[PDB]
Amino acid sequence: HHHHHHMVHITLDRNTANSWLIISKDRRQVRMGDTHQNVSDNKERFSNYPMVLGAQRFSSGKMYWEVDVTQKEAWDLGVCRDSVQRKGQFSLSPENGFWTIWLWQDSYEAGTSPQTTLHIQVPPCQIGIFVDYEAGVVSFYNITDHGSLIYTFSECVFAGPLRPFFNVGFNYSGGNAAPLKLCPL
Ligand SMILES: Cc1cccc(C(=O)NCC(=O)O)c1
Repeated sequence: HHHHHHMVHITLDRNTANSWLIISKDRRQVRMGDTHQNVSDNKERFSNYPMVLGAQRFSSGKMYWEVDVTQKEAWDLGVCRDSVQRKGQFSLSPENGFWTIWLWQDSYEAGTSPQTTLHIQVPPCQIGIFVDYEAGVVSFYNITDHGSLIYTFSECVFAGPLRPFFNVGFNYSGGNAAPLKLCPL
């Protein structure tokens, strides 16, 4: 792909984070803490899952960023509407305002309803995410495998401003403590 020149500097929005997340001083890394991180509750925080949003809101144009997922066993990545549900249980789907892929139990899947199996021969250590607002496209790229395409959502009905979306996943296994990191331009 040739999307690198649409690179945007994403930072994480602390106020949206699940109360167990630890976001770095530079707001570029996030991992699961082993306890509540001593913050007040608010209506923005994701309550049920270890999720956080980017601070940036996109309503036009082409945007590209990269995320490091080295040594994680589970995570979700993509974009979502600014008005997605924060509290309680929900599935990641375009009907609920999410355009995402994930790793879970040694398989990669796109967050369609129902979910779609991905075909990845080289497990990625870094993921590239491309959004074309006007075209209604969200695409995912395998940076470890020379930028190969992972998945394209097309005919997207965003129906609102978009925010970068992250889930570091639970760490029940003791093998999923590693952070998500926003990679430099
Ligand atoms: C305290 C702790 C435990 C496990 C992992 C980390 C972490 O930041 N990952 C390593 C890295 O910086 O690449 C921190």
